[PDB]
Amino acid sequence: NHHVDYVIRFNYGDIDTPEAIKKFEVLLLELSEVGLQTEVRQLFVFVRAASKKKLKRAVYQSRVRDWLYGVRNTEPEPASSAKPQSEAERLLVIYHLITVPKPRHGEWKNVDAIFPLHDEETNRQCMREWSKKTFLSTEDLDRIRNTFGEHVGFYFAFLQSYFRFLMFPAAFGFSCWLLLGSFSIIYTVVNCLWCIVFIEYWKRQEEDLSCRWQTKGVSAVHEKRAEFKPEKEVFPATKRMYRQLLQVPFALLAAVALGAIIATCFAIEIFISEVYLKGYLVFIPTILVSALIPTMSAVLLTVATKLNDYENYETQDAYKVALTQKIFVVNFITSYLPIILTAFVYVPFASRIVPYLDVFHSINPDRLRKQVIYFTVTAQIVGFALETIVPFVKQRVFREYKEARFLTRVRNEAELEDYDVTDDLREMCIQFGYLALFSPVWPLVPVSFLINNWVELRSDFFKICVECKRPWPQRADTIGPWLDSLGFLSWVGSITSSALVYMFSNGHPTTIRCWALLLTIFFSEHLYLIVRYAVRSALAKLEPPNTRRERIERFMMRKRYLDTVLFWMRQRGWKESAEVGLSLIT
Amino acid sequence: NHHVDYVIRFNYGDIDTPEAIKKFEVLLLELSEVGLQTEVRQLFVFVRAASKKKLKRAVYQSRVRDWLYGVRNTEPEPASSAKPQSEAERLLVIYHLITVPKPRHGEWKNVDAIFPLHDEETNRQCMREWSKKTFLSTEDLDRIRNTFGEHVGFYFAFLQSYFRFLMFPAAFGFSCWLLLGSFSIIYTVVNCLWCIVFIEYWKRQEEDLSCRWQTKGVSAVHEKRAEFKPEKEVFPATKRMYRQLLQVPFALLAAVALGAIIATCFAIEIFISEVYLKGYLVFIPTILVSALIPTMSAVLLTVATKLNDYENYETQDAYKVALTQKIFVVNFITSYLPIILTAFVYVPFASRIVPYLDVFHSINPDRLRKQVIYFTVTAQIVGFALETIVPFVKQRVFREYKEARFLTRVRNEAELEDYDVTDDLREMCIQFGYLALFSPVWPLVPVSFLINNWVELRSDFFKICVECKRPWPQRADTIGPWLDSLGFLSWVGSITSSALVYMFSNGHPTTIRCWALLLTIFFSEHLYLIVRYAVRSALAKLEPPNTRRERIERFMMRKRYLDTVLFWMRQRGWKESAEVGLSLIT
Ligand SMILES: [Ca+2]
Ligand SMILES: [Ca+2]
Ligand SMILES: [Ca+2]
Ligand SMILES: [Ca+2]
Repeated sequence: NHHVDYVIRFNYGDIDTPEAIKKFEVLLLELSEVGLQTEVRQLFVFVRAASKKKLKRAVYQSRVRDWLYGVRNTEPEPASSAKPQSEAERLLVIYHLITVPKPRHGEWKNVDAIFPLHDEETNRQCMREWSKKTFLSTEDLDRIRNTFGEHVGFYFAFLQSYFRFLMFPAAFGFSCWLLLGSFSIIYTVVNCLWCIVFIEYWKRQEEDLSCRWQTKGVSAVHEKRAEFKPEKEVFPATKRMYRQLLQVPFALLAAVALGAIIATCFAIEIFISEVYLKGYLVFIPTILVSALIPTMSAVLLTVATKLNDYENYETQDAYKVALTQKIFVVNFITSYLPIILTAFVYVPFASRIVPYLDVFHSINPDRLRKQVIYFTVTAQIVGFALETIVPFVKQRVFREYKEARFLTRVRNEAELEDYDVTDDLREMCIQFGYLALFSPVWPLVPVSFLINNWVELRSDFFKICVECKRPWPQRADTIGPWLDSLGFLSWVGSITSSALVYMFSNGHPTTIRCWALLLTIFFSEHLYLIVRYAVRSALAKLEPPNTRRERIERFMMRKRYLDTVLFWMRQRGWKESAEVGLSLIT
Repeated sequence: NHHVDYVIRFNYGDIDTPEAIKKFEVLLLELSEVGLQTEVRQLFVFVRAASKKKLKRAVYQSRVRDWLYGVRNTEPEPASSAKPQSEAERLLVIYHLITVPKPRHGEWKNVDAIFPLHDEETNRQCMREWSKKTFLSTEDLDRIRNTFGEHVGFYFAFLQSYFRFLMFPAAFGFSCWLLLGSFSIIYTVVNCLWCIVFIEYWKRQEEDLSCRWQTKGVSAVHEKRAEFKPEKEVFPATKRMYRQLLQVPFALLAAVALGAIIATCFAIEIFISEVYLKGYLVFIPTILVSALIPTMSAVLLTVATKLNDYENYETQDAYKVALTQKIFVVNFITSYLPIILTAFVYVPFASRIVPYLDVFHSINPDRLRKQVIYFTVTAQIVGFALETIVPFVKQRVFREYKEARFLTRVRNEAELEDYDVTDDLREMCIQFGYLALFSPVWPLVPVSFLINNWVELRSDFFKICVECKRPWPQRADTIGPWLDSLGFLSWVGSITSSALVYMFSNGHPTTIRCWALLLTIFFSEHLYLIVRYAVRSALAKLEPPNTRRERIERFMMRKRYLDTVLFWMRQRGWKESAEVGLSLIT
């Protein structure tokens, strides 16, 4: 409430003369458009829309272009009475007012970046209300729509829909851990059948909440594209397929590196499990894995980054897509292959090739029980520490080294990080996987996410408020690539959790491959397919109310543009038909 | 060219008084709407739109309702200058003018049905031109759009796209039958990879040809629905899921009957293959299969018909859908299970249980080679006879028993059958299957459809012209359920044609199940999946021109409805920014 929208910082990295040039040339553009760019020399500059007669103009100017691309799909209210209907929506148009051509933030200019600010009065409110309820409401959800954009709004709406459906397995796995032993064939059915229903609910659910927030985002921006065929009314999109061809050996190259290194670190802990500072030597492969694969994957980001900027790349969203998918092959290997080696080569066999060893440098049954505890329970607790508490003490301590209340405030706003939805969402999609792939080992697992996600929903909202910078409102119509990638994940969980039940069916080469390890895959996994065919088509028929209301609303709109703009036959019709009709008597 | 659109026949099945009532009560409705219902007592009646000032009204009245449901998606030309732009389109509106409520054809009235007529001048033209070309053109395709409706138009456009892509396997299988033996692992790859590309081309192709013909059909009619909740602005659609639940044991009941009977008939021919009028006894299981399963399946139509009319069933198209899918489970069993028993139980084993027999009533290698010849080549030739030649001699001979040139013509028009696209399309989707499932046996198969489909395209067009009645123009936006069912078919072909290569890998219990029959399924069939994931997403990115032009055209239309209807900050903007901007020196 201080008449300010964005800050725009600078460099101090060059000589004084073109910095004097490059400061006012970007100021003159904002002179041309926005106005009242007030600056206070750190340099940064405050930016606010100058006149309401311009502000009411451009919001209408957005809501026109938002309409006639087929997104708003209503009649836009005319330019006289255009209320902004939100706060972040008002702060959205300013960002498209600045960032557009005809002002590149991260490149080509001296600016680091552009950030909006928080509302510390209502943010200290928003915690303490729904820190009390069981799980929060739509009237609280829309507060995270009217602020924080709409891409963040899916993230809580994904999480809330993921929260109130974990109450069904965590109740059920509570029973089989109490009634049965582990590995009950009743449990793995209720595991896998649940995972189909959650996705196909959420695929139906995104159609509502994007309709309810008036968004089908199909037009964001172009950048850096270099336009190898110029037209002003563009590039052969086949050459994407020629260069997405090159995307394939990346995954094997990430497989051959990180698959080797983790298994190399997996090889050593079995060696010390057999060939016994000895206890200090136990920590060594955990030390070796904890220092290489954060670095070695950080190499592989730079490769995929160097891959992803090959193409012209006309959009803005698909870079966030294409970088996510190429990062996702790393996250799949480095967070599941620790379990798969214990499950698939360590306990069935490998006893066989335990005498292959490093001299130059007996099956433990609880390797599985211990390590799945280490991933699904304990790693969230230290993940609760490394995400939240570590940057908070870094925010407070490093504050202490280095009308004027804003410049105390705004400079400490510049200290923080930007928020990424995707980097916080990838810890959710991975932690979905331990439920999908290794719930039959120790079936108290969905409790451990249920207790997590009630806290993680409150913590990640707290993480956005004070421990990182204000995200500018980006709009979206789905959760990105994560929806398509999530169904692939539970597909694999149909294979493994089927096989994992049989190999531990009271015991265990020892068990038959011919009769039971492959039929129990082929029967089960092809039963996972057809139930997914059943429910995906079933919930499509039950249409939800908003997308019916949207389809009604485009019908009623086209009613307006209609209405606002706008040789012998001798029967003489009717009477002589009575005479020929009377000829039915014969 | 005789000023006539439809004929409407009658019953002569009741007493004379309500027939006098029921004739004029349906005449009075047409008196209210159409006019000039001229009748000639067989009784039937000719129907033509009376005044052009009504005809130009109702075509505009269609093109309004066709527009504001979001199908036409253009501006409708106003009611003054509405040219019908076709012939069948003019004859389409008349059918919706008659059939609608506020005149049931097959029920509730004395009428058998309603039929339009042919144009024997141009139909004798249309054959002799494209009986000459290699394969016909879009200017000839649109002639089958401007007549015969648009649902028939997909059928040739499906067939033509299926014709000019058979030239690639029939060239390739010509090589491996000449170069290799059968069962070459190179051939089964080029078989299966082709089957992915054809579907995902045609899934992309329907988006063009429906756009090019201005059709996204989502509003046809309601009928017979009984409306168990009445509202005038309806039924809990969940009770469909309660009654599509009951649709599941139908398929097993069709499986347990016809799977037994065909295998029972399959059991007997092996008995005579081992236990030797003896040659007249050979024909007996072929006689037993040729008389029971046409009758036994004809029972199962009546069951699925009695199933399909359980629900309220609000649409018109989905009955043609839901009857097709429930008939399709019969067609899958009764036309592939003859081969699968020879392939999967006869040659791998069963030598084992050949001494189980009917006393009370040695492996032949060429059972497979003979029977696949009997299905993919010879059955088309007798299928060429039973479809075309048998009703034609039934048309001419039974004509000879039982200004007045029309009543010679029109009465012989009433002799014929209605045309079904679906009943003629199901012989195509099945004969796709022999290519998909059993092409590695005798790889000259895709030649035998290539030679077929050049003839079958010409014959089925001839079948519609003279040997069955004129189909009224029905509109559609796809080929119905057959597209979704076709991808399921080639899915199964990934399983069988993989396994069929290994079991015949130069020889053959004998071959290992453990090491090679199940890994060669699991490796291959899950490689069929991901290539289908590759191409389906690849051809989506390469957008075709018409659906880009459609998206442009809805953009430019919404341009018209837009345009036709329509506190300390003290820098003083720009100048004093030069002084504070000069403070970069420090
Ligand atoms: Ca966390
Ligand atoms: Ca978190
Ligand atoms: Ca035929
Ligand atoms: Ca035919």
